[PDB]
Amino acid sequence: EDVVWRWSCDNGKCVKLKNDPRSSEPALSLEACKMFCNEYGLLWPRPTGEADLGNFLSKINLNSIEVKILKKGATDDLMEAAAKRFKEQVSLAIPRGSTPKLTGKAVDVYLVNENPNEKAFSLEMDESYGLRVSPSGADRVNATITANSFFGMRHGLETLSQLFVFDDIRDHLLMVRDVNISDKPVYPYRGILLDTARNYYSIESIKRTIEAMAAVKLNTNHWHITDSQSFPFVTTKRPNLYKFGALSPQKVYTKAAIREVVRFGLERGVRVLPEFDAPAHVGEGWQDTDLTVCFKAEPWKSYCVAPPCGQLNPTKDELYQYLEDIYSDMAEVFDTTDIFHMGGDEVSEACWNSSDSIQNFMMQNRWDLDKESFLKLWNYFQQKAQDKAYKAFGKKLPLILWTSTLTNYKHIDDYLNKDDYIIQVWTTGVDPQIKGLLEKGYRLIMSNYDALYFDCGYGAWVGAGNNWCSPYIGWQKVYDNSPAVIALEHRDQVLGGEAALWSEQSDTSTLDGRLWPRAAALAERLWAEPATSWQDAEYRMLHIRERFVRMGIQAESLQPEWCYQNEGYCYS
Ligand SMILES: CC(=O)N[C@@H]1[C@@H](O)[C@H](O[C@@H]2O[C@H](CO)[C@@H](O[C@@H]3O[C@H](CO)[C@@H](O[C@@H]4O[C@H](CO)[C@@H](O)[C@H](O)[C@H]4[N+](C)(C)C)[C@H](O)[C@H]3NC(C)=O)[C@H](O)[C@H]2NC(C)=O)[C@@H](CO)O[C@H]1O
Repeated sequence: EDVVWRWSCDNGKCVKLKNDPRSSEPALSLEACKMFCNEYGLLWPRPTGEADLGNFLSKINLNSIEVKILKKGATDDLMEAAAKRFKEQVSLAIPRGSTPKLTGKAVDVYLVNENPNEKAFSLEMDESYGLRVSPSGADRVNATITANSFFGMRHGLETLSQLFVFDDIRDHLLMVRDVNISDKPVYPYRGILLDTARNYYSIESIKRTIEAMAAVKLNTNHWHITDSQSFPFVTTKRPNLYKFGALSPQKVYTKAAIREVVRFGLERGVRVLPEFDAPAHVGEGWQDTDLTVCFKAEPWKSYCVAPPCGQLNPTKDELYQYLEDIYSDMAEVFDTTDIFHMGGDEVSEACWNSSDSIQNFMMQNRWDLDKESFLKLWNYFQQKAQDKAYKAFGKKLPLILWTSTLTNYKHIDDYLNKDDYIIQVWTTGVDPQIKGLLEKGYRLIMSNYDALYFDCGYGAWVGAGNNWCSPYIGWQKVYDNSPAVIALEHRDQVLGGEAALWSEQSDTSTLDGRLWPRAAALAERLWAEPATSWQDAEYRMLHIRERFVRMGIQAESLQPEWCYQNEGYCYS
């Protein structure tokens, strides 16, 4: 049949009413009402600058959308790719199975890239843009996007595509008539950590993830590509690592596959940031190299915090030749990244202390078998690993490490320095380590586990009950979690945040639901740092969820669709 209802805006809420035949008032479709009833309409994330949507919509012909690139340059193929993708994205306003009438105005999109040669990812990159929409002559629409760089330009394309609504009452494709928007992200680093080691993720699912990221302007895919459970990274120089380390020969990331993902990311403003986690979290792949200790050590509880146990042996020099080669193979294929993540998850002192080679080596350096000495061994490892990373990437570049006993702000400056090392924070936001680190000059990526661990909440994967960081974290908690509140006056030292999906209990099948649409909550927090809380973003969050589903993403359902159709009636 055809849609029976209509919606009217009353005190910021779209309320459902019978579409009565005896009325001289034009009925509004659901999302047409939402576009002007909501403070920010259907936009996600909301702009940080001018956000003026005017009062009207204009009927648009889907086949009359043309894109013109005004300043040609070295980003030509990227801009042409993003332009070609524009039509497909506008089509996302239209629900599947619904066909818009081909009538209405023509749409001219004018892309102005002020520095058309700039293709590099950096923390200082300019992601700002400006968007104006306006009637041009009679039969057409002028959409002008102006940005300092390609990245701002394609963010602008994303926002513009969000200014289309499908009227399912009339079968009309509509677009906001008069728009003035200026926008720039609050934080340079907006990411998702994907663990592809604890379980395998098809590369299509990784690309699909990147798509969903670009839709909400997340700019960083942190690819945690190895751990103790597997080595899917294809290293041409050390091929036995992946041959013995992969879950199967099918479950692997080839050079061609990684290049595809990296390029796919670049086109969508997503930096693909590789991690090689060391000296802990190593395991499969290293068999018979004699370069590890404690692999599969039983009882595991006595050695590491989760099975299988395994750690690199810093005392073997051949190790750094392995490391150099791995980093080199990574540097070749992940060639858009300006940053390298070197892990540094808690090293087990028990693990290192159960080896003869290691104790002998520490005897000779006069170091003892106490704590500070194993901290010295770790530092020795990190200094050498770091040198090899610098060589592999052909330059010094920023390195990321997790908070750990090594990164304790009290002694951190013995080991690292704040110019070369960025610290990813997985503690709580109320943890004293954060203020210590900030006071000592260090930069942070907030992945605090009480608000940002997307794996929390499910059944236990060892024993019974629930998993370690339960309860499950709803989008509300991830929205209200503010790095500005956490870092206070030192907030410029916060580079941004990252949603972490650890994969002990997640893979190809579960990934859409794990990330979406909670990552969108993080996306807006990082993009706009709103002083407003989640309830103010609720309605738009429900819409963005629907947009994800339309994109083919299997996003988690937040609320009954009834709530979405009847704003204000679901509350607590
Ligand atoms: C086994 C047992 O009976 N333990 C009880 C507990 O009541 C309690 O100790 C708990 O033991 C668990 C297993 O040793 C600990 O779980 C582990 O926690 C770490 C984080 O500290 C997890 O690793 C991190 O998190 C992600 C996954 O979210 C993981 O993928 C990353 O590699 C890692 N890093 C982010 C740090 C890089 C780890 O996966 C998890 N392991 C599990 C669940 O097997 C748990 O932390 C610990 N709980 C507490 C509250 O300390 C202990 C309390 O006295 O008593 C033990 O008898």
